[PDB]
Amino acid sequence: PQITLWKRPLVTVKIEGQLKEALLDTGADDTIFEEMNLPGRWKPIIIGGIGGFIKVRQYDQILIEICGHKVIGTVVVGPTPFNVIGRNLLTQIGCTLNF
Amino acid sequence: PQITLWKRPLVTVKIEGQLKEALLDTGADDTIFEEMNLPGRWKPIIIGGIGGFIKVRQYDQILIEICGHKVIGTVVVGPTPFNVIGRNLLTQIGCTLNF
Ligand SMILES: CC(C)CN(C[C@@H](O)[C@H](Cc1ccccc1)NC(=O)O[C@H]1CO[C@H]2OCC[C@H]21)S(=O)(=O)c1ccc(N)cc1
Repeated sequence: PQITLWKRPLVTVKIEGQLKEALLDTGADDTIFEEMNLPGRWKPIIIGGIGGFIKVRQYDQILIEICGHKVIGTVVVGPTPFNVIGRNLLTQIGCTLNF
Repeated sequence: PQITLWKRPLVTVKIEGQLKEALLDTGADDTIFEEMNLPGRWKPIIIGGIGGFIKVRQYDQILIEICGHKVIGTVVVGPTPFNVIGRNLLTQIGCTLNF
């Protein structure tokens, strides 16, 4: 799928049996979701962005099915206004920027 | 160009005769730059992101030469960790996400 940028690049994803919409974000190193539970042992970390830094929980090898592809990787959970698919997962679907 | 996401998608830009590197951020609605001088008036505004909000200056009709393409539009100036090229200018260079 080719995606233009006239609107927010939101895709439907399935993570841990839950349906969500997440932002394909080339400016995010990492993937972060709002509150939810996930398998495995998590380490507490802190991520930073435009407005400051937030405390989040980091999970490794989480499965996300994004628009029909499958990816496994670190998924961080914490207070974000959007669900964001950082580059860690974008690489795994072979997502590129073109112009 | 085609840009993979294994590394941060930075490009060199020329804005107001200054050479800068900026992020091709599909998660950003607008464009924000570090502290600098610019032409025209500016209304003070506030942008929100991961971790809160910041006060910034908003300029209109600002020209940027991105990787040899020219675009004009609203550029925000304020305390960001990265210069960010948002959708408000990515659409003008015809930039798309592909996978
Ligand atoms: C909150 C997002 C939906 C939108 N953001 C763009 C996003 O790409 C930022 C852009 C960004 C890039 C570097 C530093 C701060 C913000 N990246 C980000 O927050 O990512 C964090 C999680 O992954 C890590 O990667 C780096 C920061 C971490 S934003 O910075 O807050 C933003 C929102 C609106 C505008 N007009 C401009 C910028």
